[PDB]
Amino acid sequence: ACYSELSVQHNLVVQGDFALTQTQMATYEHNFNDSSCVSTNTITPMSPSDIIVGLYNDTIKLNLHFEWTNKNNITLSNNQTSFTSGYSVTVTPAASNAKVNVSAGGGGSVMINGVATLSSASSSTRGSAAVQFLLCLLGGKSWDACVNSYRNALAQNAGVYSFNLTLSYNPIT
Repeated sequence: ACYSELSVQHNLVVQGDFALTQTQMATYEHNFNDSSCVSTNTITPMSPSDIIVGLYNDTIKLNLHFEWTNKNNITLSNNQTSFTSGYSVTVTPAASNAKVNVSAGGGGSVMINGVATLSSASSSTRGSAAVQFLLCLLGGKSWDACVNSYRNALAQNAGVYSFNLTLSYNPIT
């Protein structure tokens, strides 16, 4: 069993020449150490979802695509507490008629909680939490409310290990 809810924060700054290049990528990793992990445990990476981000009263819309660096489960031997996980994010211009998942309001930076999540939770818990998360987003609830319910469900009897991402863009003018 594992019991920690751990998170890490990474700051992505979209560079000015994104106007020309229309692409940017970053691969973030983090060493999680859950000192509460006892016995043997399996940490499973949860399937991510693309995120449409809106900046400057939603006049700039960015597509964020996430991918696990390694899609395999992490097997923690007896009382092994430490593991390293990571993901890649690719930023590109959104399809214009895309619906914004997260908005900076009138500014150019947003916090995006839980862009990528691992959990020690059971197959049954993971399956239902992942379905309810997908249905949460389709129903029109806010990204944060959906992520919060997803974390709460995974963490019931397990550990949750989450990546948060701040995205900032100050285009050249």
